[PDB]
Amino acid sequence: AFQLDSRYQDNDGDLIADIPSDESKLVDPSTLVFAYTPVEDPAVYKEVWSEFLDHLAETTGKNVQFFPVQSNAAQIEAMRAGRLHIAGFNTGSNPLAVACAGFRPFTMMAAADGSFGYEMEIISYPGSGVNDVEDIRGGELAFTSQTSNSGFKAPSAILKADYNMIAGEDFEPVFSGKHDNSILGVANRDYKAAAVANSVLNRMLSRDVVSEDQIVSLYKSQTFPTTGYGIAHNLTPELQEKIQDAFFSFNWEGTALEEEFSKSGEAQFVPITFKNHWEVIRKIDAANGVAYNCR
Ligand SMILES: O=P(O)(O)OC[C@@H](O)CO
Repeated sequence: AFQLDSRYQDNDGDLIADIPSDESKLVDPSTLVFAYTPVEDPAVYKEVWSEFLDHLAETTGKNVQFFPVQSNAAQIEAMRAGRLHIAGFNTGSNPLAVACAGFRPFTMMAAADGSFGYEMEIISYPGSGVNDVEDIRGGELAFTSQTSNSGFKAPSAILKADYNMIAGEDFEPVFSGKHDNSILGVANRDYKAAAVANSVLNRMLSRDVVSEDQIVSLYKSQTFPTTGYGIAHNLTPELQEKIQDAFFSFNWEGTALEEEFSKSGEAQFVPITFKNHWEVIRKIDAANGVAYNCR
């Protein structure tokens, strides 16, 4: 029963907003605005995407601008409002971005053999006194933001279903804003427990943002699709095809993109469909009562 906002049409039944055929509704911007997902300080990813965005500019013939958005809500609103044209949305926000911002997802990173994904992990710091999930009872649990799968919705569902633990009764929730804030907060002993994306954790460890001896894992979830990449529904069809081509034609070898994302096992972009690959996420959304009320 997934529903797009009534400002979009879904004539072909693939659950994503159709490209308009009224030419007055299409946009052909002279500057394409791109945003990666704020799982971490976007300053970390500015140079990571730089060469990729140069290739995108050459492929599309447009100027390209990196938008260092700081929260999921701001990123969703920017695409809904027409200011953001191409984005990677965090896994947990793809259904909301599809429904309320007209996001058309088409690709996801994968390993060289086509395997993909990340898991939620619940982490503490060594010596915290929190040595398994059950030890969280009566204490605080750090979440990232309410649109996060691994940072809020998946751990809330797992704790309620498998550990008989609900926020406000069995633990007190706190919100850090970002995976990196949660991971840093655990490493610095601000948080005794946090639910985080282990892909982000591994790249932060590789970049020496935190050290291995500062973090202990207490739980690892099932595997989820990673960040979904896509386009605002109302760019001209010709431009959308060129953007997709730019994603698949970019040569990763020797680039800052490969240097970063090889640290969570990625090597390429592969096609996905929202209907298939995000089914597990829509179910976790429904288990948390998510409505997709765009307001
Ligand atoms: O914050 P979540 O929703 O778990 O998304 C992280 C995911 O985008 C990592 O690839």
